[PDB]
Amino acid sequence: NSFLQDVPYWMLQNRSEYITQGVDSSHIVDGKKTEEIEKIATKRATIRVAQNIVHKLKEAYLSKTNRIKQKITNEMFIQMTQPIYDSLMNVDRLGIYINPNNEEVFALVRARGFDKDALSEGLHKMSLDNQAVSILVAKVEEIFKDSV
Amino acid sequence: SFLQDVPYWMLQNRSEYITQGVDSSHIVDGKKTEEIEKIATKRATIRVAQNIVHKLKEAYLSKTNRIKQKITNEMFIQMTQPIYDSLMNVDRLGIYINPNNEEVFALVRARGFDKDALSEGLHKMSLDNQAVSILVAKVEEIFKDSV
Repeated sequence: NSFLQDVPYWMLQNRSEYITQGVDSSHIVDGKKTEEIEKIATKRATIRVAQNIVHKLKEAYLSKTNRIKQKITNEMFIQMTQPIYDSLMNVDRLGIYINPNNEEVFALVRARGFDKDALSEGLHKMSLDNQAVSILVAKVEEIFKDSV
Repeated sequence: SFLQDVPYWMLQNRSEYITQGVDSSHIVDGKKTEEIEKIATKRATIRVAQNIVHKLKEAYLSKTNRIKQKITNEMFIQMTQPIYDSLMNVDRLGIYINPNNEEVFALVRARGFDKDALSEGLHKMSLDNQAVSILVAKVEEIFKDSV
């Protein structure tokens, strides 16, 4: 009953709770080279960090210390994923890992920052009031500074 | 931050047993966990097929190979279908969801296969008689050596 070998520690962890760090995979599409399945896995991972940020935001919203009075529907929160992803910058691929069982590529990624203008603008197009946007931007702002 | 309840099998290369396979499926909208589990299970079952093809391709490319007919890679790949088709009594030994990305993994093992099924399927594929006989023989071995 031999166990897998050469398995990075980050794979044994729940990185998605660093919020700015996301892990995701991609099955090896046949017609593609490993290098490309890594591209796909990396995008997914960075999208994941976006979702991580949204999940953190949705948490604070549903928190009892939430100051946002506008109603933000579950669907809206999913919408936020896009503007947030759009604003991410300086995203490093910290690692890759391929599981032998099914040849699936995993990628560890970290977004080092985001454009405040970009996020703000994006959130505004989404139909949140000024107060909400200010608070939301203020929060992903803290999520990032508090991530170092 | 270490993942808590990770099954032991998730830490092993289960496709080492050939008749066992592990594969996954990403979570998906409109889809409940229950059916992403169904999807992962089928992919895992296909792995078993793939594991079996991979094992045959090994013996075919080994020194002790007796199949004189040449079998291309595209052929070996298509050998997957008939093998999968013939699988029977496939049990789902486990399910594991990775918190990092809500991806469902599934562990399965095919307890058997139908000689007739595989044979017929292999013949349709364009292998000579001796080729089929040997391959079906080898797949027999694979399953007995997994008990």
